[PDB]
Amino acid sequence: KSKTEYYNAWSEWERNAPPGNGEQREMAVSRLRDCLDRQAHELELNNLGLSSLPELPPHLESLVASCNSLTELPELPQSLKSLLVDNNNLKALSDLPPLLEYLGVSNNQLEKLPELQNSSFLKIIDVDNNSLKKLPDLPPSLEFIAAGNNQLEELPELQNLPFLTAIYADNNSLKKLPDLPLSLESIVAGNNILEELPELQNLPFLTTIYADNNLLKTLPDLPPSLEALNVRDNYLTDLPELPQSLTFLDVSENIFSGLSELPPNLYYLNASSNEIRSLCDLPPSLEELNVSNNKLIELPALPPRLERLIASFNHLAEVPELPQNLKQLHVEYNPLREFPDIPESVEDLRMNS
Amino acid sequence: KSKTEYYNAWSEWERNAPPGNGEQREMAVSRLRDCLDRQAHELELNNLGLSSLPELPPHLESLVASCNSLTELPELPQSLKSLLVDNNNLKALSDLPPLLEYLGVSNNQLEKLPELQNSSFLKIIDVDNNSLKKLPDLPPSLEFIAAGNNQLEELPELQNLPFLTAIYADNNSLKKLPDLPLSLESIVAGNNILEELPELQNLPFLTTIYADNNLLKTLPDLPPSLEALNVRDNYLTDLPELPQSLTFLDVSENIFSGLSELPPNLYYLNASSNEIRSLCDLPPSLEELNVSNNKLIELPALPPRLERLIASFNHLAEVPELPQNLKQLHVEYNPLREFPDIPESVEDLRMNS
Amino acid sequence: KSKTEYYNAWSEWERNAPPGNGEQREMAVSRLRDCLDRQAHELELNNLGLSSLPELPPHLESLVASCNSLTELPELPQSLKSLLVDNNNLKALSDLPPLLEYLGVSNNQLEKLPELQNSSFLKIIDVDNNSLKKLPDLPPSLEFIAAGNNQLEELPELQNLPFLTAIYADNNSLKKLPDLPLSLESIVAGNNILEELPELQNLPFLTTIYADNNLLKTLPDLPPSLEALNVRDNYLTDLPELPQSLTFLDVSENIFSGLSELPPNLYYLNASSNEIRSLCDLPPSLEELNVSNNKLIELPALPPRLERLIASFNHLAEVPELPQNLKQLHVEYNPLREFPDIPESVEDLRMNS
Amino acid sequence: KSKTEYYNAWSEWERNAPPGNGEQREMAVSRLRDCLDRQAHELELNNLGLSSLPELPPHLESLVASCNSLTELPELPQSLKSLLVDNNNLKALSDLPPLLEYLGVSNNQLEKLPELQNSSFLKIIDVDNNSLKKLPDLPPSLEFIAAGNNQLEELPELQNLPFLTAIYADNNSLKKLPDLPLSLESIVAGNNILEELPELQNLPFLTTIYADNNLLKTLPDLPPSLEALNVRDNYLTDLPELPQSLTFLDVSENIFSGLSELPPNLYYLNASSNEIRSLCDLPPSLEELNVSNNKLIELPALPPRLERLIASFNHLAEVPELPQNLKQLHVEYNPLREFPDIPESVEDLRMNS
Ligand SMILES: [Ca+2]
Ligand SMILES: [Ca+2]
Ligand SMILES: [Ca+2]
Ligand SMILES: [Ca+2]
Ligand SMILES: [Ca+2]
Ligand SMILES: [Ca+2]
Ligand SMILES: [Ca+2]
Ligand SMILES: [Ca+2]
Ligand SMILES: [Hg+2]
Ligand SMILES: [Hg+2]
Ligand SMILES: [Hg+2]
Ligand SMILES: [Hg+2]
Ligand SMILES: [Hg+2]
Ligand SMILES: [Hg+2]
Ligand SMILES: [Hg+2]
Ligand SMILES: [Hg+2]
Ligand SMILES: [Hg+2]
Ligand SMILES: [Hg+2]
Ligand SMILES: [Hg+2]
Ligand SMILES: [Hg+2]
Ligand SMILES: [Hg+2]
Ligand SMILES: [Hg+2]
Ligand SMILES: [Hg+2]
Ligand SMILES: [Hg+2]
Ligand SMILES: [Hg+2]
Ligand SMILES: [Hg+2]
Ligand SMILES: [Hg+2]
Ligand SMILES: [Hg+2]
Ligand SMILES: [Hg+2]
Ligand SMILES: [Hg+2]
Ligand SMILES: [Hg+2]
Ligand SMILES: [Hg+2]
Ligand SMILES: [Hg+2]
Ligand SMILES: [Hg+2]
Ligand SMILES: [Hg+2]
Ligand SMILES: [Hg+2]
Repeated sequence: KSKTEYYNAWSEWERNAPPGNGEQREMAVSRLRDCLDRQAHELELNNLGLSSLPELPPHLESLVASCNSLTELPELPQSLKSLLVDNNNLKALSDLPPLLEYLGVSNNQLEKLPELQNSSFLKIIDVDNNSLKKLPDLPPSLEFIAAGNNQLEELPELQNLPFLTAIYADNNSLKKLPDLPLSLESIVAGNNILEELPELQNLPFLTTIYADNNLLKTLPDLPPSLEALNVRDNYLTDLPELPQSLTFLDVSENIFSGLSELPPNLYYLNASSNEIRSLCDLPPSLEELNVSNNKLIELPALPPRLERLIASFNHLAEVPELPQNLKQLHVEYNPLREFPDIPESVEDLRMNS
Repeated sequence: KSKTEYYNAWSEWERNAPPGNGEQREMAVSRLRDCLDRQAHELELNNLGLSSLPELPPHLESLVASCNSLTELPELPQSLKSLLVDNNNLKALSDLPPLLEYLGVSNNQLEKLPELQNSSFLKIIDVDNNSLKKLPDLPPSLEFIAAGNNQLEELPELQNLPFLTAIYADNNSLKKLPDLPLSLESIVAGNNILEELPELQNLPFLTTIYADNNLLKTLPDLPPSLEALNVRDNYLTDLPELPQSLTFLDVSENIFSGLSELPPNLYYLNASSNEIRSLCDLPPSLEELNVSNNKLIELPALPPRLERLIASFNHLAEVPELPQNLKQLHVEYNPLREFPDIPESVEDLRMNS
Repeated sequence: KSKTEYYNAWSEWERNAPPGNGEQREMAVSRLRDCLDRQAHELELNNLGLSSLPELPPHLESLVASCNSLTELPELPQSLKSLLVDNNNLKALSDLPPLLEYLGVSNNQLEKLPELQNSSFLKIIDVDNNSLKKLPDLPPSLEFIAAGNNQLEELPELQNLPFLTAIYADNNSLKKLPDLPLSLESIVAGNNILEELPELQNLPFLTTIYADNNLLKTLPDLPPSLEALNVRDNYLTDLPELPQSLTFLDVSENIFSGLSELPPNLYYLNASSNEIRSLCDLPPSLEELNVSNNKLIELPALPPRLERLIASFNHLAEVPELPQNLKQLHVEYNPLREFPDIPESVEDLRMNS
Repeated sequence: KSKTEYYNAWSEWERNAPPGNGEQREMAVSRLRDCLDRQAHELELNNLGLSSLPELPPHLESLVASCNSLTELPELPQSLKSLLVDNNNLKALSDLPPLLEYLGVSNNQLEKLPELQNSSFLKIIDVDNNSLKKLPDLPPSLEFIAAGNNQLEELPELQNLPFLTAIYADNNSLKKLPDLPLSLESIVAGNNILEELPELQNLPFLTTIYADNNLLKTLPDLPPSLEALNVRDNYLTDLPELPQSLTFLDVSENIFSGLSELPPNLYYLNASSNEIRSLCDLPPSLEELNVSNNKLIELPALPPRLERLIASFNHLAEVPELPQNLKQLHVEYNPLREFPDIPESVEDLRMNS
């Protein structure tokens, strides 16, 4: 196919624009042209309303066509390494270029994908916000996958994936998680119907876990190097032993009546909306404490590093001495005897009765 | 004292106004005058900024002087039957006229009151929003008392009060409630530190109970004619047998995993922010259902009378058939397969993902 | 008709209940019975889901049947003086008992009413939240009418009504208001399409005006004894001379670049969301000042009576000295140099940057 | 200095930790060690509470020490090219390494900086959220500067800066802007006290302008290739001719009574909280329309590409036909005759009366 055949095919499609429709085909024909004419690497046709695309420049490596109205894709160069067509109306994808490394098709209406484990170089897959009832088996080169907000009832098996690092499977219908891979670094699976978590204690690189909004009564022993744990809105009464590496913990909307000693490097603690009665001493590394909406009548001595204190909706008659770097103080709706002495660092303040 | 002595005393006080201060003493001197001159029943000096009052017209029956800046009151006619001085800066009250029937002194800085049980005609007492550490014994003529938002650690004994009908003691520090009077109709005691409620089952007129935001793990058997129960934000797993008269129930922010059959006249049910998994059938009299922020994946068949459905933040894939008079539909943030068919009655709608 | 015929007619209707439907006809048959049996004045059938009513007890004076599902009403006793059927599905009303004094039919689907000016004792009419495209002429005995939230394009003529005291005609499509009656005390007509107000200066009892959310560029001279004026969200640049009786003024969401001297008894001033640059001195009676979201860089000296200061979203580098009774301070999002010294009265505080 | 001298100096400082204080000096001594031991490029000591730093490894190029508590910095290697010490308590900076390219010191308490125009390789300067009353002259290599939220009354002269691309000077006290450089691509200066903008029409690369929340009555002729304009909350009645390249326009909170034809590629239009009466036809490329809180009674025909329609708080009796890809519909509080027919694309809906 010659330059002139491309150019001409592109002027045909541009005149094919649904007349009123708002499609910026001229703008699109200019980008194809310069792209063919500059023999660029990547073609950017984002947000031009296209309800379709013409034949693409051969040898392109990356197609950026998101935020259009595609229901179908044209044939793609076999040189293609990156496909970014999020925010379209695709209802299915066909098999893909064989060198694809990056698949982005989130915010589409996908109901099924091709056989992903045949694409030997897919590193990153994003099919967030589609209508997938199930996931195909995944290729072993996969490094990252986001499949949140679909309608998944099960996930593929994951433990054999040699390079999987992160999974987003939140907002689905999983009742169970598969055994996880040793390389996994993070798992985000909030809002599923997990009645339990798989075994975690043997995962030496798992650093982040989100399992908020599920059905947990209990947690397994944690990965020894866990750093951030979010299990907000579950039915937990107790926690397993917490790794000394933990630095972010969200236990809000559970059913704790107290918390025993937290690990000593914790920076952020969100334990709001529990039934907590008492706090004993806090880690001195703690910078943010949110215990809003609990049943406290006294707070423990405040960590010297604290910069954020959210203790709204409790029964406190008084705030303990505040740290010289407090930046945010929110202690609205407590039966407060007196105004604590506000440090000069405080730049955001709320107080009430 | 003559008209002229009154008039003159009132012009002295009016010239005594702190100069800039914004006090509307002229306005006040006109009301005293016409009041003396019309020999009115009641004197209205509300919201004129007075930092004080002069001698009052003799024989008045009611003084309305709220929303001023009084720290002290003048001597009051012994004819006085009603004293409304809410929203002032009083830090104590002296003994009162002996015919007082109505005492209103809420939104002041009271730290102690006189010996109330000596005032034989006090029917209604309001000392909400003061700084009372304790309540005096109450007169047996008391019909109503509101002492919410003080710093009460205990309440007077109440069971001997022959006409007590309603108590507001919410937002205090009660760890315990006294045995309640047989005549009591309503008790409002949210936000105290109740570890338990007194015996209720023998109270044949108790119709309303608010004990939200306390420390209850369990409830006593209820008054057989209970109509409204609010126990939001406690630690309840189960309820006692619910009276068939119950028509308003708030169990939000407790720890229910389900609810068995509700009484058949219930009109309003707020069970949001629990851990509910399933609902079996609902009372057909139900007009409002709030089960927001639970763990539902299916709703039960909807009552024909329902006009308000708040089912935001759950896992529903679909809304069941809606009743022909639904007026409000809020089902935002559910993994909703499809839009339910909205009845023409619906005037307030929210839907999302 | 005998007791037994009533009783029996009522048991027929009760068995006629749509089977599942949730209708509390038994409850309704008990109230009719005791009502007939006690020969009560008023019959209360509120909120029982009735989709209809049987024949009513003769000689009743008041019917309370609101919050049901009526599309039609039964014949009413000619003794009827009060009809409260708000919150039903009526799509029309027939002519009414001739002694009716109180008509309440708000929250229904009325598209037309009978000839109201023939009912010689109608004092109060409420047909708020219906679908009335026009109002019938009104009877001269009318004292109050609320016809807000209908679809009125015009109002009846009002100036001849000898006792009209208050009108709610807000949320309609009026492009114009009729000349108003001398007795009128209040007019609420927010959210219409008023391009102008009628002449007001000759109304000696008008005390309250709501005309927020219309199309005013200008206001007529005001009633000399005006006390509350709300003209929020119009296109005003200037105000007419303001009566010294004015005590509530809402000029928020207009286009003022400043305000000259306010009357000296003003208690509340809401001038938020204007383009105000400067405030000169304030009335010393002022208790609430809301000037949020303006273009201020300095506030004027604060009135001694002020209890509420809302000055959020401005450019202030500092708050002036606060009055010893300030109760509420909201001065969030101002480029604040320093924290003002908070008086011990302040019970609600917000500060930020 | 030898490895051992470093190591030892670092153990001295670590033992110097204020005892309780929460400072993670051990963690810091490990990073210095491995950094010296790996002879890394960059040293990362973020968020360890340090109230100080020991001597740094020589030849480092980048220091990341933000989110500590420094009031002072140690001497820095002259090899230093990047200094990231945001979120500390520095009250002044000394002269910097001479090869510095990146200066990050936002969220500190700076009151004055050294003589910036002597640092010949500073490309990026961020001193957002400090207390600078004035800016020093800038070096000609500057590419980006953010000095928002300080207390600047004037800016340095900018027009001579050969490579300046972007300026953030929002939230200051500027009454005037300097003439701008030909290379400038974006200017963010919301919330200052601009009474006017400099000449813009000769700026061929200016693409973005934020001047929301100032005092503009009028705008200069715009840069011919302008793409995004935000002038929310000013006093504009009219706009200059708008470039056909404009694609983002925010005129919310101004005083427009209408808008004539918008440029044909506009994607987003926020004209909420004006006084708009009518809209004539819209650009067919428009994807977001926000005209909330205006005075509309009819909308114009809706663009085929629209995905977001925010038309809350108007007087509409009906919504026109909705586009097949509408994703968001918010038309709450309009006197809506009927529910429009919702397209299957709509995933976020609000409707009300
Ligand atoms: Ca709780
Ligand atoms: Ca609570
Ligand atoms: Ca829960
Ligand atoms: Ca939840
Ligand atoms: Ca403004
Ligand atoms: Ca503003
Ligand atoms: Ca407006
Ligand atoms: Ca408005
Ligand atoms: Hg190309
Ligand atoms: Hg898009
Ligand atoms: Hg995009
Ligand atoms: Hg307490
Ligand atoms: Hg409390
Ligand atoms: Hg301290
Ligand atoms: Hg907060
Ligand atoms: Hg009197
Ligand atoms: Hg007041
Ligand atoms: Hg009051
Ligand atoms: Hg589900
Ligand atoms: Hg979900
Ligand atoms: Hg039905
Ligand atoms: Hg809601
Ligand atoms: Hg009766
Ligand atoms: Hg109702
Ligand atoms: Hg009602
Ligand atoms: Hg300023
Ligand atoms: Hg500002
Ligand atoms: Hg003062
Ligand atoms: Hg506020
Ligand atoms: Hg190093
Ligand atoms: Hg920090
Ligand atoms: Hg940071
Ligand atoms: Hg309208
Ligand atoms: Hg309206
Ligand atoms: Hg269409
Ligand atoms: Hg909205």
